[PDB]
Amino acid sequence: MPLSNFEHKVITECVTIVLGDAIQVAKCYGESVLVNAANTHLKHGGGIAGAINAASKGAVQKESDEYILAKGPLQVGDSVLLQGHSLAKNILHVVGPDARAKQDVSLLSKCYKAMNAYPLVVTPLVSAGIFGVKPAVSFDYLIREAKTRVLVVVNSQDVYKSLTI
Ligand SMILES: Nc1ncnc2c1ncn2[C@@H]1O[C@H](COP(=O)(O)OP(=O)(O)O)[C@@H](O)[C@H]1O
Repeated sequence: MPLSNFEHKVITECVTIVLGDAIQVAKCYGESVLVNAANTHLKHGGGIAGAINAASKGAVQKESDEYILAKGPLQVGDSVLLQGHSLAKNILHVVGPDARAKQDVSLLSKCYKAMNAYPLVVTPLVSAGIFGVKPAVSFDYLIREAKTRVLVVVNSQDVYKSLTI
């Protein structure tokens, strides 16, 4: 019962909202895929990406740099499955839209659809931090697309209360 370690609320038979650190939730499930909310160049400086990279001792950034050098940068809405680096079975790097740049928020549908390839996914709310989309809106796109087991982890009690009220 890994979720007994965290306040959580089951929303549907697919989606559960969890209050905590997504990295610590994923650590509890060896078969989970952890979602990174990334940018087009996989530069993991801050936000959840910085935290995931630090937890990997910088290995995530090294792997990402090699990928981007070989393939070129990603487009908004793209996703790439990369190594898990002992944090999870794999890390799925998704490029959410940046609302500050007035990018198309509906591209979150593409980000969240990519999660359905995996039986168990631990994800933050993509675009809801640096990229300026409201948590409740990011959640709307997630719940519309989710067809697999998804633990949506939010690290703010204010957003947790807002989504579970
Ligand atoms: N370890 C974490 N676990 C869960 N949520 C996190 C974590 N770190 C940051 N967040 C929150 O996840 C959401 C997306 O964060 P962020 O890294 O800024 O991505 P984006 O650039 O897509 O907006 C934000 O609401 C953020 O505050």
